[PDB]
Amino acid sequence: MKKVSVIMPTFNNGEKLHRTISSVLNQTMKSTDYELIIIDDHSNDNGETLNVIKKYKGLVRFKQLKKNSGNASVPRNTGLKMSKAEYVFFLDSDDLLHERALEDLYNYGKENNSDLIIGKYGVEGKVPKAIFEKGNVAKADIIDNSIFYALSVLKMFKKSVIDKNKIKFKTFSKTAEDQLFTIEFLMNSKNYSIKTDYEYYIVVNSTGNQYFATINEIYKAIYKSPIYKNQEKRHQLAGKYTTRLLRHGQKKNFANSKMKYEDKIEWLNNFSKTINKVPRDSDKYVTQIFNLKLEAIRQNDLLAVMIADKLL
Amino acid sequence: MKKVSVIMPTFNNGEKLHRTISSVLNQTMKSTDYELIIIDDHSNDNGETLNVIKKYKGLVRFKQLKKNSGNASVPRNTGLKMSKAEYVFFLDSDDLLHERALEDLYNYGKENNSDLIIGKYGVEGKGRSVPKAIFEKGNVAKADIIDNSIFYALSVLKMFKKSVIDKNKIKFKTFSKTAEDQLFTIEFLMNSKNYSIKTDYEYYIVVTGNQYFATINEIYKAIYKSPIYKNQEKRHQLAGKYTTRLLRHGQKKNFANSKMKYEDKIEWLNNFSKTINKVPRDSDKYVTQIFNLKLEAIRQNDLLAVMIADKLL
Amino acid sequence: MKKVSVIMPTFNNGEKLHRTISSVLNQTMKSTDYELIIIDDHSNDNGETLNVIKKYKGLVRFKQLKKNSGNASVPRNTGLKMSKAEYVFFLDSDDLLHERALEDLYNYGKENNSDLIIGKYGVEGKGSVPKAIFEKGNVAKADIIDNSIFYALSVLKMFKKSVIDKNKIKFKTFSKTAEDQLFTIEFLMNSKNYSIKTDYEYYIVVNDFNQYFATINEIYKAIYKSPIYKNQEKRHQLAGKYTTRLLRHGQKKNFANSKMKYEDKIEWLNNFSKTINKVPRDSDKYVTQIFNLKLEAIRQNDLLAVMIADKLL
Ligand SMILES: [Cl-]
Ligand SMILES: [Cl-]
Ligand SMILES: [Cl-]
Ligand SMILES: [Cl-]
Ligand SMILES: [Cl-]
Ligand SMILES: [Cl-]
Ligand SMILES: [Cl-]
Ligand SMILES: [Cl-]
Ligand SMILES: [Cl-]
Ligand SMILES: [Cl-]
Ligand SMILES: [Mg+2]
Ligand SMILES: [Mg+2]
Repeated sequence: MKKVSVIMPTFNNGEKLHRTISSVLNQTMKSTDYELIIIDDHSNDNGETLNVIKKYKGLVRFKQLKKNSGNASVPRNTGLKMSKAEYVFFLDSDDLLHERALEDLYNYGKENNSDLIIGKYGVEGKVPKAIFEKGNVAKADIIDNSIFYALSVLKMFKKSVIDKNKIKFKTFSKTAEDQLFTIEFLMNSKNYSIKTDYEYYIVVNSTGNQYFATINEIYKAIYKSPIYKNQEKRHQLAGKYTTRLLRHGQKKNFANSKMKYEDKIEWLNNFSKTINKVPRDSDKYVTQIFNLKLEAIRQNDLLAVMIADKLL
Repeated sequence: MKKVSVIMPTFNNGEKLHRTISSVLNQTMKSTDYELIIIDDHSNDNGETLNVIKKYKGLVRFKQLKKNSGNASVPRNTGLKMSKAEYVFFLDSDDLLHERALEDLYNYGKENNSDLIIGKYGVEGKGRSVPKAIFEKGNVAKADIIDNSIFYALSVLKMFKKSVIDKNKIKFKTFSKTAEDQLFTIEFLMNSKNYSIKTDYEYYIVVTGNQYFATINEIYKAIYKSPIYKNQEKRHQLAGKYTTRLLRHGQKKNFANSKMKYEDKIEWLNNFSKTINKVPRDSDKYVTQIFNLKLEAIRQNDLLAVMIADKLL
Repeated sequence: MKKVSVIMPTFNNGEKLHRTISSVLNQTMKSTDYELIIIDDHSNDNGETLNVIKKYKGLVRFKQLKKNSGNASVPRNTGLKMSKAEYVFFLDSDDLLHERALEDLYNYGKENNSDLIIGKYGVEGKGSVPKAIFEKGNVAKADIIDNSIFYALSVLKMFKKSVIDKNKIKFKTFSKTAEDQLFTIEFLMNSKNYSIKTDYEYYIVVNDFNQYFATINEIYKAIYKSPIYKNQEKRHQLAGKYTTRLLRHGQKKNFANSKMKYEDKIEWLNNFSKTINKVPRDSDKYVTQIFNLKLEAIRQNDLLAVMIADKLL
């Protein structure tokens, strides 16, 4: 059993993919203990991506899907089925791992019996920060360590948790599926760790029917948590997630935007129906400045949302 | 016939009463000219309150009700029936009278043929009078509800002419605990016209919404049926000035953005809205303009608009 | 065939009218090339306006309406029926022409094949005229949006008469205001060539001592049926730029927080709402962004939101 499967979907990456693959093959961890699983989502760049990948034959595992899925969910699920490692780590094909990433995160996880290890993110070009503000955290808390503000899957996940709970990337929506994966993982596991000694992971830079179906699933995951079983704790998590959704949600400022009227109505209708399945008991945990915006959304009142945004 | 009846309801006050009763017996007014009437609302403090009252036998009048009524209304109504004086003055069981209070207010009322005399007063602790506009112009022989800010001083710590109460059958209501005192003063004001304000001393020292809005509804009814203020536009002006006072000082005035449960907010606003919508809109132009949005939002029964109105205030 | 008919309605103008008539008779244009048509709206100032007009008999054409109509629309239409000239120019009886107005405007118009010629306005005494239309100097081929014509829609302009005749353009009596705006819009929507001349103050406005939305509706209808501006996106652009003009300078633009009676105010909003809701939402992208909330609030027919929108501007 390997310590870590790095799962990396590709699509039309081309020559830039050398630096990514190279960052993974040059880990401090012994290559006996990890594998890179590359799942190409049927690239169509006259062979250029597949040609880069072929230079690493024998050093990687590779699968190409027959038809392009059009998002990382199907390739990520494929990678999950192929991995038999203790932990998985999702890498986006533009990005880079620090040479110490797999070894440092695995070791910290092993030491602290971690279900999830989050490595500090860096950037190339012009990522969450609050989660990393306290340095290393051996046993982090969702609310105190701002985990709802860092829900990417660019993290080290314990595979047994995924297997036992049959956690998979959903395909019904094109967006927020990663967030849902991470939420379902958090709600079905206990021990999360945050590791900060280096920048371990370097990021290289709709009507809402699908998106709000996915948000609906996030709230469902919280309220059915077998880890957080207390109803008041579920209200608290749900309320803190609402706060995050209002601060950083997709199209958060739709109301006063240049969106067509009928689109704004359909968006808000979806947002309203979703939030009205969330108990009002969660509302007291939402930050006070958002009181009017949240109520506007509950009432499905576009003018009130517009006004709420003007006053924020 | 006595000049003044002081009417004081009691319930479970015990030894605290001593200070109050002493302050009433130590008046400059000749003791033959006034009476303290104590009405006990069936205290159940192991005889402590009634024991205190009985140590003043022969110096006060009293009666204990058979059942506890719940608020000051039925005891005060009972004091009203027992009084044959020319003026009544309501004093609560923890209040203090200045020694010159009855004489100074009575004499000023008598000089000015007053239906109502209002003395300057303050609150325990403060050592000074309340900062109300009503007392900021000094002695006023013939006051005006609007010019002398009387809607901001609707307590029943006033000296009221008894014939006004008897002829118009004015009684305290048991609709709600809150605002029963306001309603009585409003009914009295709408049935009289000679109001005096005396300010030489701190004359006394004081300590769903379905029922509350029922009381507010009776206030507007009192104004719009006034047999003194009969002109329709004057009624609109009085109603509008009362609306202003309600928005400035009413109960749970900032409920909309408060931590109250949503269901409670809706219930509260619905009662408020049903009540205000019985008030003619002709009154609204007399409300201070900063409240124009909040008032319309209440008439429209629109919680989001009240929330917004409050954020802009 | 005259070059120009000046059409001037009168009513109880009296002695003042000498100076206006004199300004028309004193033109650089040859006197035989133009005519002044005076239509008196049955003045009743004891023969005085008539007496002034009669002093110019033989130098003007004159018709007295047999009963007063109370507006400039019926006299102006009367004037149009009487004119057989190439161009007409409407003159208000308070106002004055520069001696070079008819010649300079007509010559510019001829040079540039103009349907409409607009000369710079001056103003006498406090009580202003549009400016933006005149801040690009002399414009041979002007554009409604780029030359701010929506901000200068009076009929104190030179209009080619064939355009009016073949399209049967007439002044309406829907409203007290904006009937001149509707006339100019209907003309603009039936013509392509407009000119602006700014070398002099050609026209001096002298400051001496009821279905508005029916009119606004007819303005949007004229845009959306224009045989000149046939492209649907262009119509949307014109409609949005007009909407912007309406929100910046319209009648009672701040009605929502005004002291208008509720019944009048709610009528105003509803008539505004139902008028704008006949205008495609495609036009709203051409409205200045600051008005986004106010415009949507009107479309939604929501008085509270319009009140709030005005408070935020
Ligand atoms: Cl949080
Ligand atoms: Cl976030
Ligand atoms: Cl993240
Ligand atoms: Cl638990
Ligand atoms: Cl989101
Ligand atoms: Cl007042
Ligand atoms: Cl008071
Ligand atoms: Cl109540
Ligand atoms: Cl244009
Ligand atoms: Cl103009
Ligand atoms: Mg609203
Ligand atoms: Mg001449």
